[PDB]
Amino acid sequence: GTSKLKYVLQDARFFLIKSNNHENVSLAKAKGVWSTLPVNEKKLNLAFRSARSVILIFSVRESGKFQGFARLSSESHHGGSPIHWVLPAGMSAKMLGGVFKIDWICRRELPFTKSAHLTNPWNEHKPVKIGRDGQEIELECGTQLCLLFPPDESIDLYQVIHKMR
Ligand SMILES: CNC(=O)c1n[nH]c2c1CCC2
Repeated sequence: GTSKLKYVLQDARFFLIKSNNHENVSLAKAKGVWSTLPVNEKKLNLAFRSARSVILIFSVRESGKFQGFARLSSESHHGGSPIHWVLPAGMSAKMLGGVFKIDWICRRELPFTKSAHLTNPWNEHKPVKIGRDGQEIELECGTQLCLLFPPDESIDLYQVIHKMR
């Protein structure tokens, strides 16, 4: 069904995450974590305090697809176990901010060809696939995008619902 999913997404905020590579999304899927540049870390922390759910929707650059979506379960925090992210030519690990804990809602991919009817008002009504890392996606667009993903029957949203407060 889709009823618990719709409940989790009700009044949520949504952010597009553009990963440079598949490895970092693989790490995020395995460890339930994400880290971003301080400019986006501050925005995500503000949103986490401000909304019942904050959803990250992931896309690996040049893949032509989204790789899934997840809900923040914490603000960013430092001092945890290190994560060996793959970072660009000349960027150090301390350039990233703290670590956000995330609960995956869907680990399956969605090709951009299937979201071509969805535009994001907060990015000039461009197709939702278009945007910089951290671009916020307006509520209706983000909800419809998340509902397009194939169902992930490995997921149980019961425990996610209990975290909402
Ligand atoms: C896991 N997080 C990342 O891979 C990331 N987030 N922001 C930026 C990067 C690399 C380049 C800038």
